[PDB]
Amino acid sequence: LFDNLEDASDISTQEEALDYIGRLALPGQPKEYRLRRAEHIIDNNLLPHMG
Repeated sequence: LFDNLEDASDISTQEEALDYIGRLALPGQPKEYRLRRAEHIIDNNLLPHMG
């Protein structure tokens, strides 16, 4: 895991990853909408059988 860590965990800090997600989701500066879109997506798409 040290590998994966070294390639991405070194480049991406915290909470910015969410930005990269809502990023790919919504192309066009929406700060609010980007973050809330990504947040919406994590909860409503990722293993929704878990919550």
